[PDB]
Amino acid sequence: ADLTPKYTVPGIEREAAGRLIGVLRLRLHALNDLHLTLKHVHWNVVGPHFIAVHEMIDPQVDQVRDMADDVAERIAALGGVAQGTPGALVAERKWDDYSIGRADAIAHLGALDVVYTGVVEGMRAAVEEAGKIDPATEDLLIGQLRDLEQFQWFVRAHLESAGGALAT
Amino acid sequence: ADLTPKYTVPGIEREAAGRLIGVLRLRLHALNDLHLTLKHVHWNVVGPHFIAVHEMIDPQVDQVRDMADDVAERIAALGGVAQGTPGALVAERKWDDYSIGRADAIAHLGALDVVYTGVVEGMRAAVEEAGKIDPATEDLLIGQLRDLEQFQWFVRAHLESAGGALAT
Amino acid sequence: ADLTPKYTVPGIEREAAGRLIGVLRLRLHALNDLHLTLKHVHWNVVGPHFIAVHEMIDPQVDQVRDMADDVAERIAALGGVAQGTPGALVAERKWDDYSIGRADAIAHLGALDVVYTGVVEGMRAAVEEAGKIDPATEDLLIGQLRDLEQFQWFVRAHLESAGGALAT
Amino acid sequence: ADLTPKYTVPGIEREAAGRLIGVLRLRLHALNDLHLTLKHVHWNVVGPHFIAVHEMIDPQVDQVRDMADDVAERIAALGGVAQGTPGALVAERKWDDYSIGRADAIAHLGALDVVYTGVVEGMRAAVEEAGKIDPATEDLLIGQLRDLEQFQWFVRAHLESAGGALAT
Amino acid sequence: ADLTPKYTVPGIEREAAGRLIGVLRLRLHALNDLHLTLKHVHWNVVGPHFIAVHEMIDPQVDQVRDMADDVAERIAALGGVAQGTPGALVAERKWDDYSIGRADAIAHLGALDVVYTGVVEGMRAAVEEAGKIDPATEDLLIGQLRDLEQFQWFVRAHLESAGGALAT
Amino acid sequence: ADLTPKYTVPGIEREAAGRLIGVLRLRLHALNDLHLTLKHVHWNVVGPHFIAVHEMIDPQVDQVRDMADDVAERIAALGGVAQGTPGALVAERKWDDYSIGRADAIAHLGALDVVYTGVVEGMRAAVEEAGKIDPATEDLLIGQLRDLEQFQWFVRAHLESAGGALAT
Amino acid sequence: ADLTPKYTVPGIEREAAGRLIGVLRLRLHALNDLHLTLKHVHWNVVGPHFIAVHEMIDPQVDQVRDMADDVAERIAALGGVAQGTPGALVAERKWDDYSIGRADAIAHLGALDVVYTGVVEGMRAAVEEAGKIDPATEDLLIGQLRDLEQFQWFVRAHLESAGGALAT
Amino acid sequence: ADLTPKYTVPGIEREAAGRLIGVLRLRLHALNDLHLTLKHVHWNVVGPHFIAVHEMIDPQVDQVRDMADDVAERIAALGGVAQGTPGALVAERKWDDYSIGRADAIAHLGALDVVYTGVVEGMRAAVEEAGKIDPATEDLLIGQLRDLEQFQWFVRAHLESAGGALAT
Amino acid sequence: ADLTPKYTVPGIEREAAGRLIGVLRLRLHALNDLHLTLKHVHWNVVGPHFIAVHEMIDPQVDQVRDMADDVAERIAALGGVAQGTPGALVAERKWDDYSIGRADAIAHLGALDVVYTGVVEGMRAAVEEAGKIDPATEDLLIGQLRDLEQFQWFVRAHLESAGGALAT
Amino acid sequence: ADLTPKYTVPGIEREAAGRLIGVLRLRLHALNDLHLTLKHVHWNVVGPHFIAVHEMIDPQVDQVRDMADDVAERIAALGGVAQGTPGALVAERKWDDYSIGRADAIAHLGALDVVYTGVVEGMRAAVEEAGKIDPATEDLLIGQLRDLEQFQWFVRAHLESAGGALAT
Amino acid sequence: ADLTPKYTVPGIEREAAGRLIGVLRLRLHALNDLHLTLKHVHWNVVGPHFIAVHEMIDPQVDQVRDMADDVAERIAALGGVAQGTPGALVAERKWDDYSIGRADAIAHLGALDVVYTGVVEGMRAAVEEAGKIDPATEDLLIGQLRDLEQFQWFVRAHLESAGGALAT
Amino acid sequence: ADLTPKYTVPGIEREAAGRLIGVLRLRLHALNDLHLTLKHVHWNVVGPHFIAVHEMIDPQVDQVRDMADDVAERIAALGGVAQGTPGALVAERKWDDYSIGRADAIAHLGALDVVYTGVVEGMRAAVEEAGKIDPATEDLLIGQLRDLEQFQWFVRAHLESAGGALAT
Repeated sequence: ADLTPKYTVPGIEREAAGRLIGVLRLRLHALNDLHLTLKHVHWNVVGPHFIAVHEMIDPQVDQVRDMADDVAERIAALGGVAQGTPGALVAERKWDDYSIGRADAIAHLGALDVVYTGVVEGMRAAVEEAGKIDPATEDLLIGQLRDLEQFQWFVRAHLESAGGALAT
Repeated sequence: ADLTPKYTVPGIEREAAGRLIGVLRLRLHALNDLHLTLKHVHWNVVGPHFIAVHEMIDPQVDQVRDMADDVAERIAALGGVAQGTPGALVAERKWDDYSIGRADAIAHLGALDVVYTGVVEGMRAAVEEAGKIDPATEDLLIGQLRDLEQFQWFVRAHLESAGGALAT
Repeated sequence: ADLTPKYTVPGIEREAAGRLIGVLRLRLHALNDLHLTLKHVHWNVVGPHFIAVHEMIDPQVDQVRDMADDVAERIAALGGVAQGTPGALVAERKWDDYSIGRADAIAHLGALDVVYTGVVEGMRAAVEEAGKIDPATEDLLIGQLRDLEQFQWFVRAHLESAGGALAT
Repeated sequence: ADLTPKYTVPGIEREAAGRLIGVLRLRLHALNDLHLTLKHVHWNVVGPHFIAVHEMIDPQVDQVRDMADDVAERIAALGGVAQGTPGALVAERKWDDYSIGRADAIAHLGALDVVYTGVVEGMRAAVEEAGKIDPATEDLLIGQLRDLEQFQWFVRAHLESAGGALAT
Repeated sequence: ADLTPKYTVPGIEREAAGRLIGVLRLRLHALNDLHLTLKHVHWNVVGPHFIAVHEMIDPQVDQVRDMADDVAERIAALGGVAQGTPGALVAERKWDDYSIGRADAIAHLGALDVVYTGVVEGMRAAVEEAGKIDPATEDLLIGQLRDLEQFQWFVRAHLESAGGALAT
Repeated sequence: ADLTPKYTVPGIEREAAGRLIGVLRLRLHALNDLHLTLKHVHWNVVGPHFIAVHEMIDPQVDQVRDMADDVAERIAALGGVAQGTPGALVAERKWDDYSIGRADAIAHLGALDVVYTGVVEGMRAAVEEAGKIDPATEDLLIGQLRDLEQFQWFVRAHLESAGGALAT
Repeated sequence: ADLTPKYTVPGIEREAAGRLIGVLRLRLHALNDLHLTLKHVHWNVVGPHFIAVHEMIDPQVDQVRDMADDVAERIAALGGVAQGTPGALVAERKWDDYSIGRADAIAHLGALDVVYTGVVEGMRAAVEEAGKIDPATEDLLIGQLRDLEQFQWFVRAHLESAGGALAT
Repeated sequence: ADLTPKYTVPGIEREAAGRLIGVLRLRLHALNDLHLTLKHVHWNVVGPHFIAVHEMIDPQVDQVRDMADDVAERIAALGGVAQGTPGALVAERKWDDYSIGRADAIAHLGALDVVYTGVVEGMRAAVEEAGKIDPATEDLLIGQLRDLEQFQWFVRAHLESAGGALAT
Repeated sequence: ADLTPKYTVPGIEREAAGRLIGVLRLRLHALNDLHLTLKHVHWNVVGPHFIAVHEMIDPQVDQVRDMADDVAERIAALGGVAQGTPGALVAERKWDDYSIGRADAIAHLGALDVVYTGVVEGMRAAVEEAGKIDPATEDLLIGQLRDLEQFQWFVRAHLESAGGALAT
Repeated sequence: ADLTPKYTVPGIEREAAGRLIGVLRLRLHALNDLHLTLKHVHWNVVGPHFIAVHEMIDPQVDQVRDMADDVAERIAALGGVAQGTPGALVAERKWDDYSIGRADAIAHLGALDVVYTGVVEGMRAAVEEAGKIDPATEDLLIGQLRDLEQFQWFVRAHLESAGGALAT
Repeated sequence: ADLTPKYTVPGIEREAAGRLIGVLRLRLHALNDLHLTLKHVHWNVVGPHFIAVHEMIDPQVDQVRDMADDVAERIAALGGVAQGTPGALVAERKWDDYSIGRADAIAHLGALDVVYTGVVEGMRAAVEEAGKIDPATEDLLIGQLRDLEQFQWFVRAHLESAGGALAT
Repeated sequence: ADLTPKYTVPGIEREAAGRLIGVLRLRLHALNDLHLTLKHVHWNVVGPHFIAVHEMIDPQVDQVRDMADDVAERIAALGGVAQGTPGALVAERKWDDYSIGRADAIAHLGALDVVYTGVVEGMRAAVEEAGKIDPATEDLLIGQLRDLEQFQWFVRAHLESAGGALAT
């Protein structure tokens, strides 16, 4: 439970850095589960929109792996251990595996819209906790939050009507 | 008048997103009018500083078109319509056409200094409204605001005396 | 009404250059309204063909902005003022705003097919006027005309049946 | 009928190289007919999946032209003549012209799935013959075989159901 | 015989576009037979000028494949079917297969000089027909014609005496 | 247990492809657990060899993610589902989580040497099974196997004595 | 006087090609004298606009050297000798040396405006002669003519008043 | 003492901009002293970790020079003088010269850890002052602050034990 | 004589790895002697085919140095010492120095054809030994073997008659 | 005073290397003060030549930082300490701070002309001392000397009359 | 006759700089006549070595134009006028026009060998004069001299026998 | 013994060029033995500094191969034979094979420090001989000498104490 480090970034108290490390450790499991899950969707989409969807996920895979790197190294700068192994991720995460195997591209985009709502709400909660402890970490998380919301918009636009309502 | 959307980014209430969409819709007209107006200046500057000024505007044209893209796609992620047609821009804008045709480069930089003061003050007002609704949109607008102020500094430096006063 | 310049390109009479400047000034409003309108479509397309259409417009936006630059600088070389501000564009243009807001990608491609027929016919009329005044301007416009017709073909191919007929 | 060369790669008997040259001469007609046929599909696909399919074929055109180059130069290193003219291809091939003209993108992907099954089975037969004569040629053909099967998977994924069955 | 399309480029009558489609369909067979034939020469040249000739053909292969792409897509924009399969090419062409197998590089350049005279004269005839129907297609063909004549000059320069006469 | 697909690559029987899919599904969990574990080591190495080790893992992370992509897409071409989610990986894997948190770089290289021996032996077993079913899949796995053994050599070289013995 | 070649481009009569060779031989002296003269200006401009002018000439030097290459190789394809030595240029040219040594940048731009009027009028005369003999050569010269006129516009813009009149 | 400018960025009062100019003038001396000091360390590190440390500083030198450029130009946009000369830096700074000459790489990393704690605490103090005056300057400084803390983490990781404690 | 290592790649017995190390140690002397000998030819070719031959060897020098690197590092991964010094190469090699000094390009290509037959036969013998010990090493050597045979084909093509016979 | 090192470059006596180290230590302070001073000018130039001057300094900043790196590493190879901290630079230098704050671009170029005369004369004196001790160091300094004189020429050209006299 | 400048590079007396300006003015005519003459050869070589020779001259054209730029700008830094117009070149040069029009590639290489002997001897004489006046100019000319001699070696190697004698 | 050539670079007497050829022939054996020996070290370094040392040698391998190319081609321009075969190198060299097989990275850097002292002293002796015969060759060797001494400094820095003394 106690992640207070032995040293942290100058200007931050160790006990406050331990609670920021705990916030970022769960956000790192979320980002690692999200890029594993985006590659799963990339491999297992079918149907007449295959190539478009398959190609559209690949730059988001790369962007999310970059976000996970930068959260992990911020954990390490704050004096903590960035836990990246999948047994830890599955033991500590607060959401279930993505549940779609092979499916049409539009069905996967519906399920990925729900994945991204969980991730965006987790990041928004983490921004608010980080803003009370360290503005440099808060700033890193706010830029990531906006990029994740914009890729959820590309997913949602495929499900959206001319009148601006979402199917899935 | 009412731009409340049917869905918006997770974590934001729809009525608050409608008023952020309205703020960003006017900032998008300002950014589109600004890159049209920078190309107009680029084409219609003359006199002995032509090539320097002509070349100096071109990367700002590109940067401002990128800013307009990112405001437009943030409107769409918030559930709104990014209106990009010039009849709408002219109907909804709260400033007049840039009024200089062919002129010396230093005369155009004087008039563009006034254009950028309007744009910078509009963006600063929009930062303050967005900061009450969504920190991710506020962050996007603050980085744009600083870039626009820095390009206004390149315009102003041409008009500035050794004692640090501005001509135009 | 009278756009006869004080100097023009060697070998061209000033009064003939004024009427070529008038032809190119309207073609420049058309090209500026077209790249504003292509970005509007890019931002406001939805439905299951979103990413494909959204991505397909972006290189045409860039190509049309390049065409507008080269018409504007040819106006300036002919001794005229390339008017690039949106109030002038809306005051002088001979067509209405693009009328589609958010819509499915296939609906926008129908409406953009009609936009491009207006632009292609305007450019073909301008080629024929320029060919009587200056072959160098005629040549610039003919290459632009073919590129615009080829991008209208990519729009039309989405609307076309196996038997070679167009829906919209 | 007899393609025994006057010299061949060190370590290979000339009569065995002549029969490998005959195997590779037909595989070269197949690869040349396939990249001509992929460009034909690229030009003549229509309907709402146009741009995605049109763009997806282009890197496979390039990859298949590279495969044909490398089979041809291996024929020449083995002491034979790589016949690349279309009258020879049509006289010696053991399959018919691709039979689809203009058609929807999904209809062309159905017919291209059948083209690729012929090509993949021809390459697998050629791998087994080359493996008895020269492991260096067998290795070249096995890497090509896998790349062709992976591009047939991109074609098939467009035709595949969520339960993993193929339409066409 | 009748290739009148159901739609064509704005400003062109359908019956005139059908006869331009027929002109460009044969020019596309010529360009496809030429890049197949240039690769054949590339693979089957021998003797002490091998590497120079072999390397010199490769950028012309790429340039001619680009010319075929642009004629094909202009056929499709004019409302026609760009026929790219080799059985159609051999059935409809008005010239014979290139007749040289393995040969010295200078012998192949002699035979390729004759191939290019046929192609250049076919393109010049097509420029004159296109100029009566559509200046945009005429312009595309004139630039291709000059590039093909310049690569025939590189072939001819190898066969030319100090006094400016051609051997083959 | 039964992964026989409804279609597979031409030339392969479906029941044999199901058992190859099962072999590759476990090799894909191994490659995904390995690149998650390499990033974990990258973030959590300390001590005087930090930067060298930290930098040396990064191209292997990229190479292993590429290997996982190519195994996954080969599963999909063979007619199977490439399972990429971490709950499935942890449920189906036949090895335990990497057990080192923060540690000196040389301690992590000792533990990663043991990880790579498991991965290399799993890949060598999979090469031998694939070689009985499909040479194209066997070839993909043999190239991956050699690359993984070469990166294990870079890990082992740090642990090796001048006399060629390994510490850890 | 007589430059009729022994061979020329297919489709052109030799006597007509000799007179086109004579037209292009003088246009090649003009383009070679122009890029020598642009480098002379680049080296010998002074005063407070030095760096801007000095930098602005360099891409035009490169563009004009490219124009000279393409006229020379078109002379050679037409069967003639592209004479590139400076004693021939000075013996055959119909204009005098550029007469400005070291001078302020604005004085050199005045004198270069007069150089470019001679070059543009020579090219326009050559376009009209080439259009009667060969459309492929006419097309090459028209694109060069427009590029030269656009760089003369950059020179003239430095000399131009807000009312659109030229000083020098 | 009084740095109130004659003009400043729109929306900021001049007296408040003078105190922000004073904050940023000292942060600019700190960033210039830091990149001079990083190059000093790069040149004067020795011992068995030489190349790793020497190479690791070079991208941070480049990043810190970029940070100094952007603080300086923000001073100039706010209406102030960015003082970059070393006599001013040494007269106005509030810290002493870096005191290590030639030394082992690990000794220099100990001393650079102390340099970076001073710089990070100075930047955090400047973020808090800028946040009361102008959010655009505050945002620039927060991103710089995080990058400096992350490079201090790379320095500290070399000094850190497996249990997460720092030596120097 | 005994090169059995203390450790080797997982899955390979040490005594079998020692005999593979001995096979690869001689193949590494052959590849190092070959790239030294290709540079010798590059420097010492003369006569009218100089530039073509001189340029054609340079990418093969680079490719052969890459082959030597990859054999050496495979020796090291198998637990052996990759001996790269020239006294060892000359003591252990089973062929004589290349014997041509300055000579015409065609004479050097004759002698290099004989060098490559020795190298290709040595590599084919090594493929067959490696295939009994380790498929990963066998695969590396088979790809190298084919590349070396293809560059011997470029050498032989210069010596080959139209009827497909070799001079030297 | 005594900088004789414990080792130096082979072939140089230690006492002679100590006096070369002293020469290069002062040339390194001069080059570091010059690139700090060029950035100061870049930030603090104003008036109608701003952008041209501002842009023209930036590649010289980069070139001078490269010169300082190469002098510093030559000091270290000669066995000395390259002192890079600003307190040492200000204590040991033999010239005063650059004295211009904000000023017009032409005023700064006058003062920078005087800075460069000091630097060029210091480098010429150092070339003559190095030529008596070590030709490799002399060669490095002569190339730097010429580059510095050429950038002083770009500064002086802005101040020079048509008759070749300098203002400032 | 008298080229003493009004200012020159620091450390050089004006009268000595005038005589160095005269040396470099003639070396600049030689380098400009040489790159005009290399392009002439490039355009007018024929026969079976055409492409090799034609391609081999092009990088030397670029290198010689760079040498002329750097001599010209060194003249300007020394206070002189770099005369670049062809009437001056022909009036002041001390050699005749290159005398070969269209000719076989080997005949042109013979004549270019004689051109380069004149240029190399002129540069060697200029190195010796510059070494008495200014080591920075001497150094620039020595590097150019070696590059010109190495390109003369590529020309001579085409004319050289196996016994090391030159034909032409 | 006698290497007087039949022709040499203009301005050099043949007998003096023969003795420069002999000097450069031995410097070429030294540079070829050095890049073979650097690759040997790269492959056979072990222990905890492996990756840093292994990576640090690779750009020096490339730089030394470039130095050998440029000495060889200067031998050929001087009229001599650049002998590149390893039997000649071992017969003519005046030093022994590098004697370290597998060893820790720091042991190899000790032995490579001694190799580089031999090479640097050989190059310094060759500079002094070349300076009496030809300044262009002397200049090439002086730049190589400095680069080799700087890479010996990177080797020595790993062996150096804080007080500036070398271990090995």
